[PDB]
Amino acid sequence: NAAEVIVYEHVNFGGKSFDATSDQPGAGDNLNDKISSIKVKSGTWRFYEYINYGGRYWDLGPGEYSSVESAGIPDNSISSFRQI
Ligand SMILES: [Ca+2]
Ligand SMILES: [Ca+2]
Repeated sequence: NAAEVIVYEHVNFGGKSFDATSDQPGAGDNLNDKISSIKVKSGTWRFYEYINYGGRYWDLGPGEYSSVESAGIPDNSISSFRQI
């Protein structure tokens, strides 16, 4: 049940995706300023608008977000995220 989150390039879980089980100070593999949908498999994750956990943040618990905006997150703006 280790914390896990999958981020996607396009809404509705499309495009490039990255399965994270550890903290990402750069938002993963080439997904900086591109994340549009997210799937929190387990744990609670915090998403930051700037790399290295900078700027405003949003905390998302287990569940699926076909559009990051449904989570109050601006589209194509996540730059880093970590478990909390
Ligand atoms: Ca996008
Ligand atoms: Ca950003």
